[PDB]
Amino acid sequence: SEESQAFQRQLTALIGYDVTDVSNVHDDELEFTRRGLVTPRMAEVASRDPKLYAMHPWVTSKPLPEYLWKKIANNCIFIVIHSQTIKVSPDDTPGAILQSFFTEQDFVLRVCGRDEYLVGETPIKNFQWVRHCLKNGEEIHVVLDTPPDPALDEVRKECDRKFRVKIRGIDIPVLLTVFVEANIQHGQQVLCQRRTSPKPFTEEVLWNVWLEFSIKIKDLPKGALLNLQIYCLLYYVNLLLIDHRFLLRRGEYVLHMWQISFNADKLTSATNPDKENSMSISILLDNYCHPIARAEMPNQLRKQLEAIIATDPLNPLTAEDKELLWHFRYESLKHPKAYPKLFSSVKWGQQEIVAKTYQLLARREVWDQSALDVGLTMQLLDCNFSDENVRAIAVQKLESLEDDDVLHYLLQLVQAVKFEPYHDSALARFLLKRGLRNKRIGHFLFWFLRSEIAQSRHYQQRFAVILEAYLRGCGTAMLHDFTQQVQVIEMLQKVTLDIKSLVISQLKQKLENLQNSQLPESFRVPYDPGLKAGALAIEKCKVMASKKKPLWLEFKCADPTALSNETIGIIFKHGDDLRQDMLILQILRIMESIWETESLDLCLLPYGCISTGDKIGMIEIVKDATTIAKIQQSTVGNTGAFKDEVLNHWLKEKSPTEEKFQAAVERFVYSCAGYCVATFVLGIGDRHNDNIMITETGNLFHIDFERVPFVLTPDFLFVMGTSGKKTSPHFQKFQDICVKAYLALRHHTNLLIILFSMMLMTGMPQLTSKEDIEYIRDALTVGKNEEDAKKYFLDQIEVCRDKGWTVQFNWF
Ligand SMILES: O=C1NC(=O)/C(=C/c2ccc3c(c2)OC(F)(F)O3)S1
Repeated sequence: SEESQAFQRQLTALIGYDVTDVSNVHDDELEFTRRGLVTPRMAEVASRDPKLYAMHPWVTSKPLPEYLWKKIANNCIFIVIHSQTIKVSPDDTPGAILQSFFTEQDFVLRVCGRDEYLVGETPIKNFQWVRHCLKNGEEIHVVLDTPPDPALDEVRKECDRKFRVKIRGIDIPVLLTVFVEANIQHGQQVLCQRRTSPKPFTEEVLWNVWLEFSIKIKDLPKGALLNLQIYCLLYYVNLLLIDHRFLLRRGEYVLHMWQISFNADKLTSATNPDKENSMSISILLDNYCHPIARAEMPNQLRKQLEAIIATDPLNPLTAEDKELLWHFRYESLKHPKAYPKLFSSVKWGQQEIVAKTYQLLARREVWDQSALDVGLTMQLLDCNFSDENVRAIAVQKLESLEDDDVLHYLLQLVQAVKFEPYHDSALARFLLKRGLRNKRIGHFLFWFLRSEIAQSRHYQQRFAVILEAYLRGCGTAMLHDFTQQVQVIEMLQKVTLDIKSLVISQLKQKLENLQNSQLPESFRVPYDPGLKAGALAIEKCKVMASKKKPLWLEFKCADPTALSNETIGIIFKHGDDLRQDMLILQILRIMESIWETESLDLCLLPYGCISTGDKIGMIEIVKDATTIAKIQQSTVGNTGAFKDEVLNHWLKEKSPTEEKFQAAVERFVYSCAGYCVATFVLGIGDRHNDNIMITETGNLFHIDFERVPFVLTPDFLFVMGTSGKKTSPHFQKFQDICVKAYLALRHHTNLLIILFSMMLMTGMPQLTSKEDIEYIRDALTVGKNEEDAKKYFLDQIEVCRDKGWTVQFNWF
């Protein structure tokens, strides 16, 4: 169409990148992938009931946790249907709740303020909103609303020769000894390895040398990088030996490399988009090779095996371990927790060994019959595995996750796509399907993919191709929403940057001029999709106090049925890599969920945090909170240290009645406990102060994501009810929690270890493929007993009490 490229313009703008360019590719994997993604899309758009879709019910299946049952150990729940109030049972479908208020079905129980319909054949107690209400001890509130017109959700239609490589040379516009080290990799595991003679290092360098590897053209497994690096390690680049059609790479190539400043960036098929000042490498791949496509173990070794298949995912495998693990393939193949180690003990450098492997996978029943382990399913999707079949079973076990869990793991999964050898993968296609199936999962997919496309040259093209596929299947409604969301931010970030260049005088001046006619009618809060936003309470927008000059904006709720005058806060900031916070906040919701399995609870406060571009993004404003210092600053501050009894007064003072003060201290121990266990494990316990806040309601929470395990300042202890070497009745509950929460995590050592490791490889700069990760093994005290550890954390608890303020004063 001569108007079709206008839609594409719509996409391009939503995406933030152009999946139509081609000045930075050397094949058609991206295109072929766009072409290939159409089937997965249709297969989903089509297989999706327009009814429940357009309404996106949000339910769970996990058993209702104790703490929330206790708050209703009387089997009774009232649902105020807009003001005739009803009382339902923890087992009544939205219909039963419709039976009452009514005694034609063109009505649906929507929620006041948000976009959260309590529709669908689901048990009342199985609605996230309902449980949220139970959590916040609030009261449910619906509204006789007419079910949404899905029409708006219509998707606009449409040889045995040894491998050799020729290294011509490297060119750079503007820059000693330097060599090129080609490496035939697979699973981030080097195989062969050939180099070059250390010639001079200048703007141009010709070697014209063929590099004859040992691996035979056959031995080459699909998904084996041709890693080219330059040493004097300054620049690197990769090439997929076998391309997306199983064919083998053959030809002349001129690759533009990435410069170094371990991590997931070093894995990419993408070349540098900046051919203006980036290093170049010339290589030649000329050829005419063409593509392709019992008994009983003893009794002492089996023990050796079970021992191995029982250690953490970190524990390295000795050459001995491996040879053993593979010789007993069919036994190791019985224990699922053995897959990772087992498939990491395969020699992909041998068509024959690999051959067996594949024929070994067809014999997997115990696996596809065993209980789904996310921590184990995740280990199979990391950097250590580059084989389609290996990774596919893992993706097959994920296909079982209900939405609630596909959201609890979305970010980490979307980040895992950086470990996929090719753009079209079961994982991407999996993300794609669940995106289109549920609008909630789709909304976050959108922003998770966008954050990367906006700052990852390394992974933007591939991500830009997975989003496009999504933006063309979600419906016309959403596409409008995303357009409105993207506008607001692109604008608001401009304001943010300006006000940083230097205030409150030109602040509202610029703000006010913004609402004028730019700021849309009502936009969706990117971190909480079920909340619209209108004009800004300009008279409330400011600029926080700090070297960083974040923007404290507050909007009004564009909703009438909303039973409150409450505002929608939003903190925009430039200067921090909010992509490390998102990941850390994600891990937090995971522990905030693990604990639930054991009905435990720590009242964590993971606020919304959505990256948006380079060193910038949005943050959620947590109502009625204050930074730990601002409290100990009104009284002291400046050059003065702190006050022991300041914080405790801040609670009783900042809380009416006595029925509110103790609560404010009750929910203060759990929260204190929660962030101590959490940060301790996450290895980020040594935090200053302005980086730690608490609510007038008692909930404390960290922010901005000679030593100590964590911050439990005497104040916290004070509030608990202890001056020092003692033990208040609450300090006990504190411990009665911590250990019960800390040991509840050890129950997932493997999971926390696989996420931690993945977080570092795709969230931080360069990553210590060794240490930095082993830190979590230590913290969780892997291997020891349900006691040595319990004491371990306690000794930690001590050091924090033993040091009073040793660092709080230092932090300079
Ligand atoms: O400059 C900053 N960099 C960050 O990462 C910040 C985090 C933060 C998150 C939630 C909050 C908050 C602050 O104060 C609040 F009460 F608004 O609730 S502030």
